[PDB]
Amino acid sequence: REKERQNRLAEERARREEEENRRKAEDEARKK
Repeated sequence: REKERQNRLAEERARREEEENRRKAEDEARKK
């Protein structure tokens, strides 16, 4: 159960991270 929880939280973190990455990408694109 602990590993399930930790992995779920970890994928949530990674998904938020890729959200911010594509976000900064589209920001730079607007700068272009």
